[PDB]
Amino acid sequence: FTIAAKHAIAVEANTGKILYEKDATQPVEIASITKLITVYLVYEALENGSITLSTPVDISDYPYQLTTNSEASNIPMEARNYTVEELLEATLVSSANSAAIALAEKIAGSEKDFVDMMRAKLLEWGIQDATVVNTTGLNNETLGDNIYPGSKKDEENKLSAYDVAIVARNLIKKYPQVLEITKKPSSTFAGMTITSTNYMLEGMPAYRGGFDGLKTGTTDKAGESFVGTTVEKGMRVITVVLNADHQDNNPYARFTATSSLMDYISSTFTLRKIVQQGDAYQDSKAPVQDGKEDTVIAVAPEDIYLIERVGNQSSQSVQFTPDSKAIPAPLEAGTVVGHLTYEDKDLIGQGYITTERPSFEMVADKKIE
Repeated sequence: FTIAAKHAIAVEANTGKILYEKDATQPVEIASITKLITVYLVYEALENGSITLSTPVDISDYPYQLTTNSEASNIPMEARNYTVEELLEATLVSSANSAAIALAEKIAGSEKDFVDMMRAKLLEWGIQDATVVNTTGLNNETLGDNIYPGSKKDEENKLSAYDVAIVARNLIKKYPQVLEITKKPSSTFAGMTITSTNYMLEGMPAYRGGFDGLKTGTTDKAGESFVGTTVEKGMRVITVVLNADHQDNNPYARFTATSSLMDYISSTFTLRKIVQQGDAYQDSKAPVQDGKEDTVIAVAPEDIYLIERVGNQSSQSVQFTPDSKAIPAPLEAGTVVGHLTYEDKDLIGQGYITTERPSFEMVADKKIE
């Protein structure tokens, strides 16, 4: 299998395990996919409390004018003051650039400061090959004089599909709420109706059962790009397709390509349940040094699944409970007492988009002393 896109990568959301890749490390233009990094700082400000969903946000000259004549996906904002939630919805659903900019100025005072924030955030995540000059994903030539100091006039943000995967993963894992927005095939923006650019959602042309994200992006340099997330066959997959080959008879090539990528993933990988909730994966105990002494049976207290290729000579060694060494009492039933780690030997690409390999907590199913 090969994808009809210049660059792409697919990962299982939870573990960040790589399922498919094609030139996933070369930084390239990502257009509006940029708004994901943007939206992460917004939720982080909502969480910190500095802003709230109903907080009124002014819309300055720069973002406001950008909407009267800038063939930049936007929506009327003649009231120049909208809710954080309203802009958030406008940003993720319609890719409105003035929505993005507005939120940025609200959070950092200026798009520039906001960019420094997104540059810092990326470095936190271990992404050190990114190029961020704006919060929208547009090309600077579209921003005239409102470009980052030092940036070139035709510069564009750049991230690798690998990098994007990380971003998408961190966002979904830390702020699952975002899905309640990207999910909507249409919403309301202070009265008028906005339409999603994601055509794989409910009631849309390129619908594919399970989808509910994440962000499209199109630019001459970025091509037809789309970050999509979905739950297929019980597994959450994050998809990044960024530069779908342009097909003349299919405006939805980026989604077709994504749908194509998922047919591969679902027929190639599956989630085999290894441990049942309440049970123990190898009469598996963890030390306590005060009461009973021998055992706590450390047990799964949710069902544990692992990604597995289908067909593979005998299978995986996720045998492994370590404890965390022999601990004091009393030990309450339910407390974490060890971890089951999957020693994955079927690494695709760099294997994982995280330096951590999957480990699931094993709980104590009895009290001691």
